[PDB]
Amino acid sequence: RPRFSFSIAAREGKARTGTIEMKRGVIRTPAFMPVGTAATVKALKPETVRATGADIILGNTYHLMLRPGAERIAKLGGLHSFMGWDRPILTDSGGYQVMSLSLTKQSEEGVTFKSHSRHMLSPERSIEIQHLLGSDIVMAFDECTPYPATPSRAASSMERSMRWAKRSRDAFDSRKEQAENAALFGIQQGSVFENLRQQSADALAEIGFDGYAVGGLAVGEGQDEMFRVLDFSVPMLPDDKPHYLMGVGKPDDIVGAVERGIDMFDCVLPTRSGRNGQAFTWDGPINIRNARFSEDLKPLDSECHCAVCQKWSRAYIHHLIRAGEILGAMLMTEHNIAFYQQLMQKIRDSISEGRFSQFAQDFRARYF
Amino acid sequence: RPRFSFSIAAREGKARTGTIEMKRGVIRTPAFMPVGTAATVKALKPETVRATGADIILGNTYHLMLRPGAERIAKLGGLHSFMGWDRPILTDSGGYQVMSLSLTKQSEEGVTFKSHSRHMLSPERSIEIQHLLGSDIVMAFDECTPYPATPSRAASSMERSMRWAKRSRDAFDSRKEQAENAALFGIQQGSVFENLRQQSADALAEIGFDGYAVGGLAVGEGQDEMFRVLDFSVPMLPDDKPHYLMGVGKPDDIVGAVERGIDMFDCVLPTRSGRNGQAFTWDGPINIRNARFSEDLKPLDSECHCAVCQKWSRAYIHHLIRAGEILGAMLMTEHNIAFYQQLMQKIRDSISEGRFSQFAQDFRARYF
Ligand SMILES: CNc1nc2cc3nc(NC)[nH]c3cc2c(=O)[nH]1
Ligand SMILES: CNc1nc2cc3nc(NC)[nH]c3cc2c(=O)[nH]1
Ligand SMILES: [Zn+2]
Ligand SMILES: [Zn+2]
Repeated sequence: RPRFSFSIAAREGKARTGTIEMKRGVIRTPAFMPVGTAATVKALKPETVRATGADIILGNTYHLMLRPGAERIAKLGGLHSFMGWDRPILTDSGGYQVMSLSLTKQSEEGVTFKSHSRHMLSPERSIEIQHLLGSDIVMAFDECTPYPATPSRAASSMERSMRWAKRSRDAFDSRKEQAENAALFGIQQGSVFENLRQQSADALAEIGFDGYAVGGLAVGEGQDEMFRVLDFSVPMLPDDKPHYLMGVGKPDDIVGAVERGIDMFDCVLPTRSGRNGQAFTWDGPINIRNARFSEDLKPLDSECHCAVCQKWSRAYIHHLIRAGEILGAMLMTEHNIAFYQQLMQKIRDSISEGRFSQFAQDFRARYF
Repeated sequence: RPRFSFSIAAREGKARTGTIEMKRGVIRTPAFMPVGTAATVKALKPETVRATGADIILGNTYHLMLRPGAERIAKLGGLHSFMGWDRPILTDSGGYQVMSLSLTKQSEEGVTFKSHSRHMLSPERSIEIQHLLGSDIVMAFDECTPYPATPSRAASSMERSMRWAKRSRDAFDSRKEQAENAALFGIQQGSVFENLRQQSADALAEIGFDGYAVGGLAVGEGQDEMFRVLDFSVPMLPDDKPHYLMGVGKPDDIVGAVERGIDMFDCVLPTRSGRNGQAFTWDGPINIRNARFSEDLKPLDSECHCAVCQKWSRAYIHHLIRAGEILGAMLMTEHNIAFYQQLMQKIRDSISEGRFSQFAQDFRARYF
């Protein structure tokens, strides 16, 4: 395969469906990326992740650089080898988790922080850590602007991000092995302000990336406002490259985002809430800990093709979660990631068949 | 298959190898039974348990009767259906865990206790709970005599156990469906005293069971003393029925026990210590959390055929366990149960080939 090729096979409105071809495999778009925090998609073997239909996973740079360490993973052969996932891996650039999870000192150079011991991240180190991990899709080092932000603060933050975007580009390009085998995505910032989003889009396009993220959303603004910002922001991005909305989201968030032009998603919601007892169903989420499932012999979801729904009942999984059993986390997680992959498959198919608008409407009437 | 048929195919000294045929499957002996505490072998899907080579698992009556409940499991179709294990299940009779895990009041009728809310166990209720769970091999309700015990106390306790053994027999036999489809094992008691062991053996034989456990060991007496007691105790049991040593044990315990006539084993050591970071290897156990494995690319064990050793390194599993990741528990557990099944396979094969004595010696020189 090529280093990177994005092809759009079909369109409906702003929605697109297609493929990203990369050396380690093909990514069907719109894609959902299960999250591998610390070199594991929690409670799943990689074969199980693959079995659910995932084409690519995300790795968190912040966690990895702290434990087990990027240089160590490099010494051991790279993240793919280490965790046993041989398909593409997208790595985040680390700043978002630094600011939300670590003491910190921000500067034009980057950020120094204390592990939750003293560490540094900058455009150059971020890009080098992603290289050491052997990431397929490298994210530019950015600043996710807190919400709400005043226009002045949003602008200052966005401008720094665009300076860091150029630095990220140059660091990536300076490393031949990385530039020849990996892709680099830029991240748009600008909070909820259309002109700042535009300036950011322009800056990123002039630098040039393999793909473009819409950064700075799903940070407390709510779905209405996130959709409003996507409405004007995604058309600013190059049409012929993938559009990634990081940290999103609930099933309806994903559907609405695809309607507005997004091709890629990641979120911990299916894994984390699965361990928390929340199961996604076509009729909306259920909390399996609830007493009403204690004798319910139906599967988590009536239609789901996953192995969990083929084999075990709500009543059993209720018991496991109640009991704090590891197999409960395993089964809930497998189902929820399978459910997300089936959602993405239905989106892809409906776009390919020009019935996505109808799918979105049907999905919503039943889910709610 | 028959309800119950034990065949001995080969003998070496006191060791035997053969098969137990039951309606839900064949059990290769000497057998190791992974423990399913609360309707799950911790951190493993039942298919994974089967993949390691297990033919039968144990279920804990105490835990099940408390959560989710025996009657509830019965309503839902039985333990096999509930947890997704379609092969034989041996259920313990519950007293051992009552006395070690629950406030309690002991009487000739049985034991009342408070869940760790008020519950009762007796020969009759124990046998009924095992029926409700749909157990294949039912254990008589006994009293595991604490160690050390004076001869008087050992005798009093053993005598009660033998009265309870008769009550267990009669309760089992009174339930046609149970008597036609399940087997009943009696448990020998008597602490470390040869004459009490003999009286117990005699009592159990006169009642008549499908199999005989050596109860009251692995309760603090140490291997030397456990082997000494097995030396005289196992020959007292009927030769033509299975001999079960419950709660044993370490690999060397198992080897030594087979040398003395034991055909069946259960223990939490491979599962619990696996989650604790202890991995069994042919060169002895290792603690994977130790820093010396942080960059060790070898599998947990050099020879092990399990899927974990085919695919992941010590260094990765070290990281997972260090990080408290669920996949670490999963992988450690799968390896350790596979290791135990491979140990049992080597024992069976060596007995069948009349080289067990040599295997035991070789095993020991390398393991220690
Ligand atoms: C690593 N860079 C980076 N990560 C993010 C993670 C997010 N996660 C959410 N909601 C869960 N919004 C996010 C925005 C960004 C963002 O703008 N940039
Ligand atoms: C359920 N009846 C019953 N359980 C037991 C469990 C044991 N577990 C150990 N060591 C870990 N010894 C045991 C003895 C008995 C025993 O004599 N009887
Ligand atoms: Zn499912
Ligand atoms: Zn192994």
